[PDB]
Amino acid sequence: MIDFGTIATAMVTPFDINGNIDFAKTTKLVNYLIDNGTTAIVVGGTTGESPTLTSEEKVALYRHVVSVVDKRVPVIAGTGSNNTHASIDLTKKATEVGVDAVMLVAPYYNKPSQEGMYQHFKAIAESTPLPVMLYNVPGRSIVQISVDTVVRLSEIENIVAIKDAGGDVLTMTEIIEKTADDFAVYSGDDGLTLPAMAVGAKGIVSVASHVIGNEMQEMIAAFQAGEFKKAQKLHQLLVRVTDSLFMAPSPTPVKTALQMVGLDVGSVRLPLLPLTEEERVTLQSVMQSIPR
Amino acid sequence: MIDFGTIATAMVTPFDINGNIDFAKTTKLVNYLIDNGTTAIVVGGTTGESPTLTSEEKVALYRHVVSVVDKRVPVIAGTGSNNTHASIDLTKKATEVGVDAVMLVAPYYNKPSQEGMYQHFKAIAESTPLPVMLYNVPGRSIVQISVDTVVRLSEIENIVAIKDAGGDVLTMTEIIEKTADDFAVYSGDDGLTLPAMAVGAKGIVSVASHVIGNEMQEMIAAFQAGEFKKAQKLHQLLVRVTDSLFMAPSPTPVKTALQMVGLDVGSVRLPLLPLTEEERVTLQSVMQSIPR
Amino acid sequence: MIDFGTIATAMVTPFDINGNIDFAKTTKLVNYLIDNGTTAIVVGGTTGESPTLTSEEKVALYRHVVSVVDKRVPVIAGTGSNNTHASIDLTKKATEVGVDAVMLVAPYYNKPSQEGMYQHFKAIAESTPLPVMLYNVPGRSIVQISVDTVVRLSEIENIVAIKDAGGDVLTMTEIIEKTADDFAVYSGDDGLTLPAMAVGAKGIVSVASHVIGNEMQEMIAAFQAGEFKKAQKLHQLLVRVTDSLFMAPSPTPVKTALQMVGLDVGSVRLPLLPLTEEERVTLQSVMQSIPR
Amino acid sequence: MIDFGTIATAMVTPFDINGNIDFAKTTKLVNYLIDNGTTAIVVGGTTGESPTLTSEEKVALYRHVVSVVDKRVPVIAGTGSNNTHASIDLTKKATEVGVDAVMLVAPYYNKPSQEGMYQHFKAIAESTPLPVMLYNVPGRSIVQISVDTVVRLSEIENIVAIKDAGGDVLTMTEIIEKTADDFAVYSGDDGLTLPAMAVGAKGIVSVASHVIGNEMQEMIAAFQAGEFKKAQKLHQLLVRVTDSLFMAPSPTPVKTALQMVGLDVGSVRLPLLPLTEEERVTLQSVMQSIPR
Ligand SMILES: [K+]
Ligand SMILES: [K+]
Ligand SMILES: [K+]
Ligand SMILES: [K+]
Ligand SMILES: [K+]
Ligand SMILES: [K+]
Ligand SMILES: [K+]
Ligand SMILES: [K+]
Ligand SMILES: [K+]
Ligand SMILES: [K+]
Repeated sequence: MIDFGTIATAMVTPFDINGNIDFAKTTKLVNYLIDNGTTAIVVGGTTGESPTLTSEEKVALYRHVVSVVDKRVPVIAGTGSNNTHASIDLTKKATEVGVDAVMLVAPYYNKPSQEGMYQHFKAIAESTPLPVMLYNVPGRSIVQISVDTVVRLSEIENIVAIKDAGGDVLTMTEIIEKTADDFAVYSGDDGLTLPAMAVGAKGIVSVASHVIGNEMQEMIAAFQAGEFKKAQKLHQLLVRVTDSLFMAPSPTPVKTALQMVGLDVGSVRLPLLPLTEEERVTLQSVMQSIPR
Repeated sequence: MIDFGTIATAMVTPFDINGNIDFAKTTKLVNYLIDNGTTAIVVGGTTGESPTLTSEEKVALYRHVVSVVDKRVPVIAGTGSNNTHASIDLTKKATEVGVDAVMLVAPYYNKPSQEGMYQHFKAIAESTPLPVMLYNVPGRSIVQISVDTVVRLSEIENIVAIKDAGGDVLTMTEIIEKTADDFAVYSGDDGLTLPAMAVGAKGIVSVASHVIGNEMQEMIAAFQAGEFKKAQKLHQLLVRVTDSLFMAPSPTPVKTALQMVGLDVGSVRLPLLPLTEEERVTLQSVMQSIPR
Repeated sequence: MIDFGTIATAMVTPFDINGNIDFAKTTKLVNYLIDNGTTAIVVGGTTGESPTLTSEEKVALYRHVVSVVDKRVPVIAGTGSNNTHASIDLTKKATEVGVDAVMLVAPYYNKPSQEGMYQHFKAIAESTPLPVMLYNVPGRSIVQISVDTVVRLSEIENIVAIKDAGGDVLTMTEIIEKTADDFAVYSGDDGLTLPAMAVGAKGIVSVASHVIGNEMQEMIAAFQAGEFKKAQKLHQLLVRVTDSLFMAPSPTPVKTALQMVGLDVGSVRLPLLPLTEEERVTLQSVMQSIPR
Repeated sequence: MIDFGTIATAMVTPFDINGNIDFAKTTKLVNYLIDNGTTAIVVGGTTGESPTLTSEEKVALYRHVVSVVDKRVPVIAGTGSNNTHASIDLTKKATEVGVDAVMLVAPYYNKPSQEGMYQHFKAIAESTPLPVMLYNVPGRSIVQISVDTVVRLSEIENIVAIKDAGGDVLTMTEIIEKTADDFAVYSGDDGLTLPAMAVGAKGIVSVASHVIGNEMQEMIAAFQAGEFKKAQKLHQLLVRVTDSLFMAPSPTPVKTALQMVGLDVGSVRLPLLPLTEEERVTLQSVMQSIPR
């Protein structure tokens, strides 16, 4: 059974001066993340600007990240879209470049039913030998993957985990309860890392871990240790930093924050825009205020 | 200035037994719609299963529809996606096969800002000489195109209309109020056709027109002639029929309904599924209620 | 059958400098409304600050308004609360003072079921021979009176109308459709007056009628005569003025706007507060922009 | 500083066969709760059917509960309504019969502003020497007490705690962080007890404690000890049991569940109704699944 650990990072996709994938910067980022508390990498997900990457770009990115990582942590590719046939095709291509797992989001835009999603996820999982992590995100796809649908899917051999960004730890609770011990529930919301783990989440699929991954591992350890005050103080930092990263559409703030701390990863592709000057000043003040 | 008329139909994409585009069934559907009150055709939009069509399929479909239509009504291509660069590419390709206008939806999944959407739509609109219709649909894209953003976009020469599927006639009111006379607001919700036209909407971008186009035409003629009683009775039918078409994910019910009235357009692509027998019989009862 | 006409006004309760009911100012307000397009008066409703009036003050207000109105327009008393027994008591008292009907709100705070609300409204309607208007207001009570529940209640002889502030003209449509001709549906949102009447609503229960009652009747007459450009212009005005009246908690804005047009009706009781200076400037600009 | 402990209970109000307060059943219930993990009693709150109790009933109920409790745990009276003047009156009356604190809910129905609520709570608190617990319940009152408003109120000497039923452990996090050590945040939802405590909440104001108080006590002891496996096991039970208690309008399910385990506390007052036989069977099957 594959182990993504406590912090899977939803990695940004660095771009060069012309807006193309910057593989040199990607190498720097991957090595930084692994040395700063990242236990698995999600490549080409939402935070990696999957919507504006071509299929060819996605596969080149998956391949480069796999190569650099060199089996140090699991690499999860965001191959799932709202098109089942296309999702199968991309999943096959990611498998061919040696990723360890795939992330499959609830189809966005077309608003599928519970059974539609079941057949969607079932069809993609059957097409690959790789482990599958589901991704519930009604904040982006509108639909929810119901507890019962998640449970049914968990009975499929290679569907091993879920990123639950539904913002609701009570639905998380029920998923945790009604699925087997070898099915893992991750938070998809940085701010909920602590309370999600309190109810049985294995960890977090993170955006904030780009800049405070060490602090996050420290919080998780402290909680697991029973050091509630220590964990709570770091939780307060995590909430504050997370919030500053979502005042403009992600991933634009986290890319700018990385640049502020000496890891330039370029800008973003339309329809996303760079930060305004006012937005930048606000973010920098937050970044400067992180205890060092 | 292009005139889309009172009923633009969000056309389904007919498929054969194996899910491929059925060009012969498409020919029959196009002729049927034009003979049943459709004044413009939207090709390859949400109702046309845009998420599961490839770019090459879309273009092949636009080309075919252009041929069959033979300039009888305007042909609007659903070229907008959540990727600006890709949207410019597909818009160019549609222009080259002789479509008359393009539909650009608010980017789904990546949750752009108002300014992001402004630059997105501006970039696409400047890439083509064709008229552009905006498409507001928060129920699928999460984001709303704000009234102010729409007003700004209306000042761009070839941005001439908006399909507002926000379900709110008061926001439509304000758009109608704050834009020039040569900028048209369409309802994107069949049920709201009558009340939207009461506050100044030009017409409807319709799904229900696949099965009650003539009744809708009659209702609009009644309202425009001040015959409010006559319109209200047809309005009650339209609301009833429309609701029955969205009890399962669209466009599956309207495709099933078309088969019931002798126009087979096949089924749907995953992640969408055929109606269950329970769903079919529920739909059939409402279809049967249409006065003949 | 009782006829509330096209504009029932949710009348504010004038208070003197000590926060007590001002009887002279109430008389002035009543005569003003009757001379400015009001066809029925709702006394002691939400807009009349029912929550902060004592039981004794409510009945005194009912008494005074009945005596001043002198059968010129119907007087509707807001006797319903979230307590059925109390609602019966207050309804009987209002009946004895000689009001013409009672308004019964969906119970707030305690979140009753559909069947609970059915029994609530049935028990109150039972206690009086007077006509009863239901008041659906999920924006204050959270719960909705379902279409099916309204239809059942409409079958009770003296339940003759509903004020629907659900903000949904399509649920209104269904109520209009499924109830008898002698059961009236009123909009409970000033902005929706035009679109609601377009789908068969009899009129509006209004707040904006305190300040633009003539313009509202002008709009309704223009619509009914098929003068759509005129109606749409007045509609745009109604929407804009209405919105300005709800930027701070009602009824505080409309009380201030009355004073701006020379009807001082005093201030409000806690937990409501006077408008801030910023708020007063904002409202004043909207009020002085009304074309008269 | 008053200490409400980890499990305050929102006590139901027992009624006799005529729907009047049953004082003997109240005595039985109070003693039961105290022997089953309850550390503070909230009297005459929402769960105690405050909307349908007269002021005279409330005061008699407070007085009796004060008598039976005999200083073993704090008695908190639900004196706050949506009328500030009335809330001061009832607060005085509760103070006079010897309660230990009062609970003040966000005004429902009239939708006050943040500053309105600030002045409301400030004025009531000023009127009594007793400690005050605020009650945030947007699910019943619509409005929220913002974090900022809660922080400002926490600076008032006798405002010492908040029951937060907003359902959001991240707003709780911020309140906890920004208020002094002597200001306590309680979850207002049973299911959130564990995740709320994980971020620094003192405890829960509970409904489920009527039936599984001992289980919740063991859950909290396990959690505070850092035995998360057992805490998570009991958390799962708490969530399950709690959900079943809100499938019909509370408090009707918890009263019925109490009757099912031999503590008959009677029925409910209109607009609330007894459970149907179907609702009763559904509740019974969940209650019967509680381990004994
Ligand atoms: K599995
Ligand atoms: K599990
Ligand atoms: K234009
Ligand atoms: K216009
Ligand atoms: K205009
Ligand atoms: K009736
Ligand atoms: K009717
Ligand atoms: K009817
Ligand atoms: K304090
Ligand atoms: K604190």
